[PDB]
Amino acid sequence: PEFMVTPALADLQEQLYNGNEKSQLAAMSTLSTAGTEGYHLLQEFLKDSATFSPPPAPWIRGQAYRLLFHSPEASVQAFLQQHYPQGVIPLRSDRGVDYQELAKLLVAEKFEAADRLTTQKLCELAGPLAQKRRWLYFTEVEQLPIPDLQTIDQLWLAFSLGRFGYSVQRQLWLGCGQNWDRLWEKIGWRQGKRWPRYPNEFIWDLSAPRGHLPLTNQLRGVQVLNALLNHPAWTA
Repeated sequence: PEFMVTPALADLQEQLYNGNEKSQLAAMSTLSTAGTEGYHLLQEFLKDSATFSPPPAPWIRGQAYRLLFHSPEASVQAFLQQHYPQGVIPLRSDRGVDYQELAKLLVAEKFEAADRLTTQKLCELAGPLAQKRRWLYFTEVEQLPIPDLQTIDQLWLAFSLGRFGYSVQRQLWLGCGQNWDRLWEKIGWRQGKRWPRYPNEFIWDLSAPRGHLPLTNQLRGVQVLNALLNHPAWTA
């Protein structure tokens, strides 16, 4: 047996475990409105779904974790403290970089703050000089570690329903015939004839276009973003 019982919630449970992504997301959303039993089912799903192979989209467990994270139930918060104290996405670095705060900001939907920290973390990864400079040379981007970039991308995917991340930007860019002008329009980085004003003219929630976040500053040209989107992390 795949899971433990619950009956108005029985079909919701089967959908959560065995549904396609759209069905799973709808099911967990509804379960989060179904009180103590609904949240218990989501807890069980986090436990059970860890066994699924191959890897499901990271925002299925990410959003389930988010719903639990937002629960008022003391039992749920204890569960999360006991089993997921640093969230649900593995945090991996080759350079001892801490991504716990990025994970916390993202689950809490603090997308502007998370984007600020993401930019800072790339500079941290590039070493002390970059960290002080507060921006990157494209050659530094080419050399960022795969595990670190994957952690950052997985966090953005997991907490954006798959809408945000460098890997999303890569896919949209490749799908735009690698044309940067098309990309800027596709991901919402144009305000008429100028760049949008940072931060107020960007969209800091999941209504934003796919690929909208994270931000890479275009005022110094496309070379940094080009290095990010062509990085070996996305085909490793």
